[PDB]
Amino acid sequence: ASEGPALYEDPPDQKTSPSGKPATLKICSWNVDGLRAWIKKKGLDWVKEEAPDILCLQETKCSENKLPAELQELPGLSHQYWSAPSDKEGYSGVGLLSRQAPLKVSYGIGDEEHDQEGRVIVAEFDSFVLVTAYVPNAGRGLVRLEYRQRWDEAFRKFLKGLASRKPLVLCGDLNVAHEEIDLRNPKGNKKNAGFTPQERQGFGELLQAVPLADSFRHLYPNTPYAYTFWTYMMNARSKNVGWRLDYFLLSHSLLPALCDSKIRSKALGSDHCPITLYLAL
Repeated sequence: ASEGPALYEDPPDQKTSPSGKPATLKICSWNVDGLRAWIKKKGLDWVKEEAPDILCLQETKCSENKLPAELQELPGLSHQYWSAPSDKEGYSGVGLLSRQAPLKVSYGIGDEEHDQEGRVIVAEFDSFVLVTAYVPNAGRGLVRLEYRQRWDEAFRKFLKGLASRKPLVLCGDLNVAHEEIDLRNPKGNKKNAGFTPQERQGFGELLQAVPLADSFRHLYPNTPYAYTFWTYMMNARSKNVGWRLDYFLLSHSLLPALCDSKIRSKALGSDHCPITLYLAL
C-alpha cells in the first residue's frame, strides 16, 4: 500500500573481464515455478534468446521420469540432469542443462536428512564446480525456520568441503534477501520467510565460511531496487515490490574471471526472473 513503482534498469552486459578476456562461460539460473507452467508461459523463449552454456532451474516440480517433451527443443543444452523429491511427488526439484557433459554429476549435499527434497545438483567441470540449489523456504508462520537453520549449517559445511578442492560457483534460489538493499520492504518483512535475522545471518555465515562472494553485489555494491522475485499478488511486479532471492556466489579466486552478473527483470514465465553470469574461464 505504501509502495509505488521503483525503477530498475539492469546495466548493459559487460562481456569482458577486468583483464580484457572475453567471457567464455554464460550460466543462466531461474526458479521457474513449475516446469510445465513455465513452458506454457513461453519461458523457453528467453532461454533460446539468452543461449547460455549452462541453464540451472529451480522448483521444476517434476522428476527425471516425467519431463515435458519440449525440453528436447534445447539442442544446445543436450546434457540434462534432474533431481526431484525421493517420495516422487510434484514439488521442489532442480535441473541442470549443459552444453558439455560435466566430469561428474551428483545430487544432494551428502546428508540423508537434507537430501530427500530434490534441492541440489553438483556438476564438476575441469576448472570449477557448479552447484545449483533450491533452498528450503522458512514457511508461512516460520514453521520451517528451525529446519532451515539446520539446512543452512549442513549446506555451508558441504560447500566449504567442495571449495577446498576446486573453485566453486553456487547459483539458484537461496530463499533469503541478504541485506535491506535486497528487498523493497525490509521493515515489514523482518518476521517473514526470506528476511528473518536467522536467514540473513546464515547467508552472511555462508559468505564468510566457504568463503564466497555475492557476484551481483560485488559489482553493484550500492545499487537499489534490483530484485529477482515478486509475489504474484497485489501488482507487486509492476510496482517492483520485490526481493533478491536468486544469486551467483563465487569463490574469491574466481573474481578476476567475473565479467558481469545480470538480472533479467523483464523476462516473464515465473514469479522469479532469470539471472545470468558471465565468466572468463
